Amino acid sequence: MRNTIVLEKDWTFYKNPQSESGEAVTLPHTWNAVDGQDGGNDYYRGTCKYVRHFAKPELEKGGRAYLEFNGAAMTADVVVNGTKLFHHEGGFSTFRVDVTEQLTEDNLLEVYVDNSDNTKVYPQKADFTFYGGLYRMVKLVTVPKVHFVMDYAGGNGMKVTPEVTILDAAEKQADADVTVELWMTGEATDVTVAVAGETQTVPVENGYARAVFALKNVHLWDGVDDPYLYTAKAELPGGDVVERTFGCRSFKVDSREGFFLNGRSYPLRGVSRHQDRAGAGNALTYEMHREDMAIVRELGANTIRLAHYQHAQEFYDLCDENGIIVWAEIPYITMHMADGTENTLSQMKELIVQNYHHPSIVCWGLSNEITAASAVNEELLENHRRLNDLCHELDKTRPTVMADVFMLETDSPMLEIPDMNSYNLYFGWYIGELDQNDSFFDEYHSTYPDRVIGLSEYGADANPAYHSANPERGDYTEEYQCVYHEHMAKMIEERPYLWATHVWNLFDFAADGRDEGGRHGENQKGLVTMDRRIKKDAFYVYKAYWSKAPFVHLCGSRYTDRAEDVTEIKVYSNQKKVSLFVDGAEKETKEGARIFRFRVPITGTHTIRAVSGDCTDEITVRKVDEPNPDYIFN
Amino acid sequence: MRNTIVLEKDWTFYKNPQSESGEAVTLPHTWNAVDGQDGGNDYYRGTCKYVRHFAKPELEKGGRAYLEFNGAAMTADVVVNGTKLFHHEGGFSTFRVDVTEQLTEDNLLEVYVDNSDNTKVYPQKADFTFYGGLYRMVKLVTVPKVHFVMDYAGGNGMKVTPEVTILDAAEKQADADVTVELWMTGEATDVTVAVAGETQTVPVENGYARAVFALKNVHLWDGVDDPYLYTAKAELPGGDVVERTFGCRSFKVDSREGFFLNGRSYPLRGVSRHQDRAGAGNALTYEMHREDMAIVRELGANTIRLAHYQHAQEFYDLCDENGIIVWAEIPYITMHMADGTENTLSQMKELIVQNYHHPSIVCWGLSNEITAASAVNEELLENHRRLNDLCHELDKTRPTVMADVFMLETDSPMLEIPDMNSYNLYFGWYIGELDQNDSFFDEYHSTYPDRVIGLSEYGADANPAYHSANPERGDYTEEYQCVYHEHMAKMIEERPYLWATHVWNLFDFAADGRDEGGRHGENQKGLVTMDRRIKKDAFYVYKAYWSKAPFVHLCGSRYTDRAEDVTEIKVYSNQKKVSLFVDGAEKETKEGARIFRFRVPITGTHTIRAVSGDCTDEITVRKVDEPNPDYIF
Ligand SMILES: Cc1cc2nc3c(=O)[nH]c(=O)nc-3n(C[C@H](O)[C@H](O)[C@H](O)COP(=O)(O)O)c2cc1C
Ligand SMILES: Cc1cc2nc3c(=O)[nH]c(=O)nc-3n(C[C@H](O)[C@H](O)[C@H](O)COP(=O)(O)O)c2cc1C
Ligand SMILES: [Ca+2]
Ligand SMILES: [Ca+2]
Repeated sequence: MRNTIVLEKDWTFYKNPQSESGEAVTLPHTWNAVDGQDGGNDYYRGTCKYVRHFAKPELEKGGRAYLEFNGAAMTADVVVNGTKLFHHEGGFSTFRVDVTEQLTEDNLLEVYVDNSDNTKVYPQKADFTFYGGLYRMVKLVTVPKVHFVMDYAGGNGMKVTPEVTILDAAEKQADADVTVELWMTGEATDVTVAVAGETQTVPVENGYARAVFALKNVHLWDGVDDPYLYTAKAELPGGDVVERTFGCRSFKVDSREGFFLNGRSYPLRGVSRHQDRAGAGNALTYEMHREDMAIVRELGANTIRLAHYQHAQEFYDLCDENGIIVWAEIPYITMHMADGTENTLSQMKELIVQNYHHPSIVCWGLSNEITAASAVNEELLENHRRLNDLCHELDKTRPTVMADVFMLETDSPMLEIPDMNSYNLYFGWYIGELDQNDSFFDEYHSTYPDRVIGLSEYGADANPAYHSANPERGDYTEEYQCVYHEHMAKMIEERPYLWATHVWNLFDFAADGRDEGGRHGENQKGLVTMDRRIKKDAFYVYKAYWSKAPFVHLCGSRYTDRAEDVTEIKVYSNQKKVSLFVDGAEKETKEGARIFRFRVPITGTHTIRAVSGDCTDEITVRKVDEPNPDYIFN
Repeated sequence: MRNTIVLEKDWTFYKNPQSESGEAVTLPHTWNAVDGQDGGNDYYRGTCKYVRHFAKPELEKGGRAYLEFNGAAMTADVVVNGTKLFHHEGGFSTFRVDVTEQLTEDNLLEVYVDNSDNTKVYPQKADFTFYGGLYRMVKLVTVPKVHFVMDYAGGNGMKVTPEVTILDAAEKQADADVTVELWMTGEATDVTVAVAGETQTVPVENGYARAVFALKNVHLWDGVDDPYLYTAKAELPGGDVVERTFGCRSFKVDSREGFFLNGRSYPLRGVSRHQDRAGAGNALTYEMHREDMAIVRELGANTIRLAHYQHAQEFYDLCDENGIIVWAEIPYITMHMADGTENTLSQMKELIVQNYHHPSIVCWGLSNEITAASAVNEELLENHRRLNDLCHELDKTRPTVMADVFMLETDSPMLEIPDMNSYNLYFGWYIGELDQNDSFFDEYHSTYPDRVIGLSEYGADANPAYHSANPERGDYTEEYQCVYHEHMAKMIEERPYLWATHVWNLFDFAADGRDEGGRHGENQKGLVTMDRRIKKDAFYVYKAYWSKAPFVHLCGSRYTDRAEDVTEIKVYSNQKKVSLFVDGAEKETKEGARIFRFRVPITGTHTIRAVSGDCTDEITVRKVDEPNPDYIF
């Protein structure tokens, strides 16, 4: 009886809302896919208008019709048949609009979508393009007269809470009390709730129902090796149905020993991901989400920081289904603005209500680098206490965290507010030397041994066009990014008290204000390029640390022209032995772990082949008289 | 300094050793690839001759040259430059021949290979074709004067033993003492051993050396999710080098609770596999081994019973590398013969010596269905006790087992000999009803609760060309094989005390005496056809039980013409919900587990689409007036 149709086709988009003619578009859509990815700090920001018609949907007697917007960046006004019905501030979360009373036979839908600079809607100051438009789907949902609530913060009127007790960690034996709370409109009598083959019927009172299932020997959601998911289903006499997937897992974060999953140590070692891509902008299809996740899996990252905003349900689903552990946050970022305080609380409420069921999520992020351009005063601290309190009020099952900028003094009162802290560190890239990452954490953990500390950002830019036999910080070479991550990976491996670490970033991403490292409009800290077509050499150092799929990878497949008489051939591998062949003749076999380095005298054009068991790779190395200038940013 | 050359090309095969002209072949080779797969109980058995030349290889002063045979089925006689040098009985194990003193610049190699019927070399009575020939590679190996022994039972002079102590099962924390024992000739004074990035020099005394490595926090070999492997490497003065991969794992078998790995319950649920394939015979390439394992992995089986003989080193390696737990055995099968007793002990020694290092292997099988055609008497008992004692003498780290024919009474003295037992049961196919599987094991386990019991064979024949809406034991339909395996799967799930279960068989396989189920020369109990091209529908019942890779499978993709007005549509899947679409129209969503059954009215030609999440499958069904007679045996 609950029916959904996608309002995907037959839109007309008006860049100038006042123009007589527009352009045909299909959702998802953004108007900044080109001008937000090419540099110049000039992508178009303002109010634009989407228009489309839709026919009156079939409705039960006293049924309702809702428009569902899953992503309208950043501020949306919904006008139906010339009446304005909704105003939404928050470009990353679902909202819905009851349009029943305005329905005629043919309905005019005008959506004004705004991504302008203002002081009321985060984000406003950040290192990523603020793509405007209807970049996620718009839907028309019809419900019976008695229905699960549709207007509360983009939720679905269901709140499922699995509380897990580990009985035998090694056997994965656990019990679970699963609470299903529901909220309903209309004069309902009772509701039926189905969980794990059991069924209960409970009374509705004041639009609210509750059911607890005491499950024994539940099948744990246990990370990448067994991401088992359950389904909770609630159904009303009149026929309305809602459901959430959920997973059963316990976890804790020990300030000294790190993250624990289901009674066992489970160090979180992964990356971050922005929700855009070359060409498409943030108008991502499902296949694009899946491809991003398939690259996560090949990499073997077991956690993703989904900065800096609520991501698509499809991607959180993918994390659920793949056993990936997620850090989720709101775009409370860089510069505090007093007029945005309510927007921070509104986006946090929608984030938690709409994502509370995802077992992949283990923490709520309050803000990112918020003291990069804010004085630490009572106003700032208050905004953070209110967000912290809201997280704890809505969700007893996850801690709060925030990502701190490296200038924030470690004794600031800011750090005492959330349950955990992670620092964004760029020592050895933006500032100082690589060693300062190690010392920063040794000193924090020595001063504050009872605090949980992590590494929420770290990286260095690499343009796969640039190379050097003597990489150094700032040459933007593929080789220095390897040097940087080789050091960070060892530094992290030495420090099991880091609760989670996240490479910034898995992918290059659009930042229209950047014009650095030979590519206009892109942050090049990705381990993979923005079009997902090139995995940079530094991707494979992490694959060597993380992946269990045997591989060998020769670095320098783009460092072909080499002026030096003896060159380093570097192989990344999760095997323990590698054999190098030069022009078909075996030159040397080394044992080791992860990183294998060979000295090769070169005199002409050579075919270099690396072998370990059944795994092989091959590159060309070509001696030249003078360094190739195309490899040089200078 | 140790060098190996493959003698693969430029052979001449003489099916009649007395005939002046023959057939140029390349190894691997068998002369039975065609006539052992087509029925008639008539493939050629006898002695055949392989001839090749090879150049004298480069040898250090006092170095040695060995011909290495990895598989000569079944009896080989090796003659170099007219001198008879070696006689080997056993078609499934490596042996080596010192040819040093007969070398000249251009060397003649003649190998007589015999797969004849006799009372000396097992196997002689079994349900599989006894392919003859050099069906695995022949190599020329040269070593320095001081070298690890080459002539001890096809081993390489290294015996590596990890003793694992589990410190914390949930954390996978464990220590292991790794003992490396070495045998060598040439009177070197010491040897250097490398294990896990450590090295150690120990003395050589009377051709033997021993080094112990006390590893802490080893990376456990932990089954399919993490088959981590180490290397033991030894190096002599003068340059000779041998090595063995090994894994660190502890395991135990509980008669009530089943198999345990690295401190946790790890029920062994899987398949068997014969080392042959359509067209190639048993002359398999490396890629054929890899494809077989790729199919094991898709299926999700975590154990393989490698019946009925020693398999290729490459395939044992694949099991090591993929975390597959293995049952290994010798072809002491069906019919005891007094003059084959020494051959059972020779093959078992070679099996253990050559495969002791494989962490995948967890038990040694003494015999299969040996009482199918043997009286249980003191002589039969003694042969088994001697095999049992040899396993225990050579290997303190693995239990023995045997596969019992279903006629063998459960109080027989035979059952008291091995450490564990498994029965080959075909209730519901060969005899009796499906329920008798359940009660056979109930009654055994109730009577002997302290004994380890398992299921070493079970299955039903299925010809993918045959189909029926009302399958019956004996119609050979793809659909009855699913009915059979649906029952067996549920029976097995109810009985955690079954230490291991093994579907007979992963693949159809050649049995030249069989003329059954519309295919001559093949046993059709495979879950996959013999050419590896068609996975029968019962394959996907197990994949729904075992695989974690999401999938949806429609049965009946070969059951296309159906006479019924409302036909049954069965989907196998490891998902929780399956939606069926007919001609594009969504028609029904069912929740459930493993097996999803739909009822679909059919009037003409329809397209049936099954969906769950991103997983899709599709078949075509055509309503007909009369049953297609091709679907009927
Ligand atoms: C996932 C989730 C969904 C929720 N859905 C509803 C809902 O539909 N209706 C409701 O009244 N409360 C819902 N709640 C709970 C309220 O947010 C909670 O009681 C809160 O403290 C009420 O605050 P408010 O009434 O000011 O919005 C939900 C909570 C969670 C975690
Ligand atoms: C894997 C493995 C390899 C062995 N290799 C040799 C060897 O090369 N030389 C040797 O004298 N014994 C070797 N042994 C010797 C064992 O002591 C021997 O097989 C058994 O105890 C007695 O052997 P025997 O009766 O043939 O002397 C090996 C044992 C194993 C398990
Ligand atoms: Ca621009
Ligand atoms: Ca034949």
